[PDB]
Amino acid sequence: NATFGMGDRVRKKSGAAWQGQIVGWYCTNLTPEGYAVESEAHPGSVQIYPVAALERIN
Amino acid sequence: NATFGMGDRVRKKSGAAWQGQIVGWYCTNLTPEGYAVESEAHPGSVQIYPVAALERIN
Amino acid sequence: NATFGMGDRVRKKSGAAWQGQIVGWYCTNLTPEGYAVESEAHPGSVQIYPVAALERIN
Amino acid sequence: NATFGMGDRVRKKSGAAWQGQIVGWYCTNLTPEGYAVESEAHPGSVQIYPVAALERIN
Ligand SMILES: NC(=O)c1ccc[n+]([C@@H]2O[C@H](COP(=O)([O-])OP(=O)(O)OC[C@H]3O[C@@H](n4cnc5c(N)ncnc54)[C@H](OP(=O)(O)O)[C@@H]3O)[C@@H](O)[C@H]2O)c1
Ligand SMILES: NC(=O)c1ccc[n+]([C@@H]2O[C@H](COP(=O)([O-])OP(=O)(O)OC[C@H]3O[C@@H](n4cnc5c(N)ncnc54)[C@H](OP(=O)(O)O)[C@@H]3O)[C@@H](O)[C@H]2O)c1
Ligand SMILES: NC(=O)c1ccc[n+]([C@@H]2O[C@H](COP(=O)([O-])OP(=O)(O)OC[C@H]3O[C@@H](n4cnc5c(N)ncnc54)[C@H](OP(=O)(O)O)[C@@H]3O)[C@@H](O)[C@H]2O)c1
Ligand SMILES: NC(=O)c1ccc[n+]([C@@H]2O[C@H](COP(=O)([O-])OP(=O)(O)OC[C@H]3O[C@@H](n4cnc5c(N)ncnc54)[C@H](OP(=O)(O)O)[C@@H]3O)[C@@H](O)[C@H]2O)c1
Repeated sequence: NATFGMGDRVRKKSGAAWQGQIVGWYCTNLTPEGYAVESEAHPGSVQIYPVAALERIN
Repeated sequence: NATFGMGDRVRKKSGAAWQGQIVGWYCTNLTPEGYAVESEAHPGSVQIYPVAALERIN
Repeated sequence: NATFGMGDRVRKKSGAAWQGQIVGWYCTNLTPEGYAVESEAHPGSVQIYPVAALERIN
Repeated sequence: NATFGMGDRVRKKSGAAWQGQIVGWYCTNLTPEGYAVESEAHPGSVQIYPVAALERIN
């Protein structure tokens, strides 16, 4: 049922920028489908976002 | 092979405090076993930490 | 011109919760008036938010 | 008494990478001299670090 899979390249659609690979997943009531995304510009740094904030790119 | 499972109650072992439930997982080279943890004090806010930073509590 | 000062007790108005003291300030084009807020529940952990996301409480 | 000033270009010295401009400052007991740093690769996204984690670059 997941929109993205591990290793998909994604970016934030709007506001603060972020772009890199899906490295993980999380689930809360506020964010029932969320992803961890490792920056492709800053190796090692990871941010987490709701699926609606992200879009996949090639 | 995972140290924690969804819904385990964990806290940060040292430095900045954080305590709540495991809600997710992530994997990078720097942090090959990491977890997302939703605060039990601040619903909705989630932080992510390496497994070595966390310990399970009852 | 600042809405809050160091040591004000604030909380997030909506979405993910956060509550504690103002401990700092930041300025970007996206967020020209932002604050660092140390949780009163999780000492040491700090999050940063735009002024519009926060409200002062006693 | 501050190590960096607004607009200094800094990077994380080790572990997860981060590089961009100083955009802010924070103070806690754990981190009595901390900085907010806006990524030069991902405009708008800001992370916060203790002074010991950062070094200035030209
Ligand atoms: N995503 C991560 O994992 C992560 C980790 C470390 C740092 N950060 C930092 O967080 C920032 C993300 O910036 P952004 O543009 O996505 O969001 P932002 O402008 O920093 O807004 C922060 C959050 O505050 C709330 N908010 C913002 N404006 C609001 C308003 N007018 N009214 C009510 N609430 C408002 C929303 O919080 P709610 O979500 O509570 O609605 C929003 O997600 C970056 O600087 C980033 O590096 C993110
Ligand atoms: N974990 C999250 O998801 C998350 C999200 C938003 C905000 N935060 C904020 O981050 C903070 C976590 O504080 P903390 O006590 O865990 O860490 P901290 O004292 O803020 O240190 C931050 C990071 O900088 C590096 N660092 C710190 N001291 C260093 C030193 N002497 N030399 C070299 N590097 C050093 C380490 O980075 P490296 O990891 O690169 O080694 C450390 O993990 C809290 O204020 C928290 O709310 C965390
Ligand atoms: N604030 C910090 O310093 C910090 C540090 C570490 C971790 N975090 C974590 O970030 C979370 C904050 O949650 P929250 O409720 O404030 O925000 P959220 O629901 O996690 O949303 C994250 C950000 O993604 C964007 N977004 C969310 N929904 C969107 C949508 N439908 N369309 C387009 N963009 C959308 C906004 O980003 P933009 O801001 O780019 O618009 C929003 O600020 C907590 O889990 C928190 O612990 C925050
Ligand atoms: N800095 C921010 O503003 C911010 C915002 C959002 C997301 N993040 C995310 O946080 C990450 C930073 O990674 P990093 O390499 O600096 O740190 P990290 O490897 O993610 O470690 C996280 C924190 O947990 C503690 N820790 C890590 N290893 C430990 C160990 N072996 N024993 C005890 N505690 C340990 C330290 O926390 P203590 O600090 O409590 O000692 C460390 O600062 C990135 O993925 C980044 O994008 C940071």
